[PDB]
Amino acid sequence: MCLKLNLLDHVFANPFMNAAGVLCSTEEDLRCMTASSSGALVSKSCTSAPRDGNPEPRYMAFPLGSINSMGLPNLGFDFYLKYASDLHDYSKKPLFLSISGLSVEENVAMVRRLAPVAQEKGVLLELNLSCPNVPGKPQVAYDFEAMRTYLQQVSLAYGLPFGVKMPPYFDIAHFDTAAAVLNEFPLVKFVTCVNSVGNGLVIDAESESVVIKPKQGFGGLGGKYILPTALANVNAFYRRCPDKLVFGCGGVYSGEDAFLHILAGASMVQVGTALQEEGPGIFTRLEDELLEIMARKGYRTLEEFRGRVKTIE
Amino acid sequence: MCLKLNLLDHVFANPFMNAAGVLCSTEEDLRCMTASSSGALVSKSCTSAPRDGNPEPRYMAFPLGSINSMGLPNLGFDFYLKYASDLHDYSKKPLFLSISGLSVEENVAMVRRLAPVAQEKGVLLELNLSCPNVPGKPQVAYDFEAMRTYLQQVSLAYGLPFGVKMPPYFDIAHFDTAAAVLNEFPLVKFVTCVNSVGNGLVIDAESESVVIKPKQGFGGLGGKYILPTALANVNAFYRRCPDKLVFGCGGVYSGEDAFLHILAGASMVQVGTALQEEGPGIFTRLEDELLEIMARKGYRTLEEFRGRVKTIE
Ligand SMILES: Cc1cc2nc3c(=O)[nH]c(=O)nc-3n(C[C@H](O)[C@H](O)[C@H](O)COP(=O)(O)O)c2cc1C
Ligand SMILES: Cc1cc2nc3c(=O)[nH]c(=O)nc-3n(C[C@H](O)[C@H](O)[C@H](O)COP(=O)(O)O)c2cc1C
Ligand SMILES: COc1ccc(CCc2c(C(=O)O)[nH]c(=O)[nH]c2=O)cc1
Ligand SMILES: COc1ccc(CCc2c(C(=O)O)[nH]c(=O)[nH]c2=O)cc1
Repeated sequence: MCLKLNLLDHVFANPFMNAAGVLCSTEEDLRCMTASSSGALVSKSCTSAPRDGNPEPRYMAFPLGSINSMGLPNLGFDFYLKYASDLHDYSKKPLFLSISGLSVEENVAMVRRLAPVAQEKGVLLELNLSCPNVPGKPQVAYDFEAMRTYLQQVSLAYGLPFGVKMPPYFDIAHFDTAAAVLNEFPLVKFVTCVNSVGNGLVIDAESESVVIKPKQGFGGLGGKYILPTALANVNAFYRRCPDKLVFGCGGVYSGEDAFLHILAGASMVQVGTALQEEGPGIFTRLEDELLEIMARKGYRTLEEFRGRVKTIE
Repeated sequence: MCLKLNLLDHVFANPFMNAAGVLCSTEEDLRCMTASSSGALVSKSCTSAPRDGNPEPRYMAFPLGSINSMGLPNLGFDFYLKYASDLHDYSKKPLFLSISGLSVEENVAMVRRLAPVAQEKGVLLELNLSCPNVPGKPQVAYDFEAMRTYLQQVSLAYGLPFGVKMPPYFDIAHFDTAAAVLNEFPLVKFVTCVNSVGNGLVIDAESESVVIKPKQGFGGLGGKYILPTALANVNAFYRRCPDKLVFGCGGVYSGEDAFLHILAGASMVQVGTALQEEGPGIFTRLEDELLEIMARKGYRTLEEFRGRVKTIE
């Protein structure tokens, strides 16, 4: 029995990795993720310049999940590029680098300088589309024309296979449209579904107060709240993008949750809130739990059941 | 002491009611809701003609909530109109009738007939802006131009105060746009936030199968999964629509959950999944629980804390 995967011309011991933003902002964090049993890691979504991010408190967790309005705190592109170029031990596991420029021009500038390092070292790019553009407009992946522009410009500037991190959608017409935009771009080789469920609001009954400071308490939701939304999006893109990989993210706390992602279509499975809460030891637990489900079902490899969710009648 | 309130020129014993679609399809259901301790009831969204809805199983519930693709099964507008006109006992509690025509014309035809019954009996209209998916276009509330057309036509045809049932939004720009549309219409006197979170997917690990038969298992989510989503929409529209009431719906299982909805801005609080699971007994429990939280806090009225959620700095 085994959890090995071979994709994007890399080899992965198991499908598990951190979700961007969790345990991946500093060198310490990346060394930690590298030392863990995960099959890969992704760096914190970065901007050209370093950012402090939003005022604290800006992340909070609870039994059913988490809320965050971090504001993209990060060390800046040059730091992540350097980690990729000079510090990461690729003999341990593959590295993804996530970018989240605040304009199409900022993303283009970063990808242009990433490319030679991707070529030489094998770092894999995750472009975060679930991200601000012009304030008062919707996030980029909710504005199909902007999304198309970003992918056109990044495809031309980068010129190498990459993937994209997508917000969740809630309407079949959006699944259809979004997948059709993605399928215009042959360099988009993987699609990660999903980023947080946007602009939720957690309120504490005792204090009668919101629990995070930025945006009057509004922020993105992760964890147990979002599993069925995540599964829907993984399966929707799996069905609509037959020439691309889908990576699943959202609501993974157990090997069973990971199994469901994989049934839906996931290749890699990313862990955000649960990793933030439990720490990197979660990866040994998830591996063991997934293997136990596989042994009970008689599955020897992930490809035996990936995308094989049954429908009724 | 007691939870009675006055809204929309009617008196309510308490802020609780069923969510449209739950316990409200047949005369038996409407009589049961009427006999319960709820403050009001709403009928099943209807169409001009009866509908059988989608194949079964089309609803399933789990510890964290529910998934449904009911397909608008209903007895047809003539039935709900006759209930409103001849059968409902207005001395017991107010009645809302939910309409969900498949085109603007069908909604105009129903509301022209409802208007004199609204005038004579005081039945209240809830216009459901969600509908079965049609390839190539989004649900009406997710197409702002369509939404504006529907409200323009219904406002003209009906001519009396009414409300609208909204799906959730996830992006602040969308909140700004949707609220600007709604605020064009002075007869829209209440907004109900939210309908189910669209197109989630629940998978059963043992069977490796989706749990509902329609739409390859995709369906709207309710219950615990959607509480922070629901609160965010309630508060976003409460802030943006100061001349309207906001009715909260989503994730209410306890008087604490109802308390949070009211803190966010809810005037009435609707109960879907939890009502489907627990039955109409739930209303006495929610009343008791809400009054107990009020007493512990020193609140004597709902007005003392409605919309008064606190932000940080
Ligand atoms: C504190 C925090 C920071 C995040 N930062 C990023 C980020 O920089 N880039 C990104 O693509 N997603 C980011 N996300 C989203 C996660 O990658 C993930 O999509 C989301 O949390 C859902 O997965 P989960 O249910 O396992 O938490 C962040 C999430 C959290 C909780
Ligand atoms: C079985 C079922 C049928 C529903 N039918 C309708 C409907 O006819 N009209 C409507 O506006 N909402 C309908 N809904 C949505 C609910 O009114 C409510 O918005 C949603 O379930 C979220 O609330 P909850 O978390 O309390 O379940 C239905 C929900 C369920 C579970
Ligand atoms: C509302 O302010 C922001 C600013 C940047 C982003 C992109 C980074 C990001 C963040 C974040 O840094 O706040 N959190 C998430 O849950 N997902 C993300 O993709 C998301 C939201
Ligand atoms: C995308 O599929 C549908 C089908 C019917 C409707 C309208 C009725 C309705 C239903 C339903 O009858 O399936 N379920 C809900 O959760 N909310 C509703 O508003 C809304 C959406």
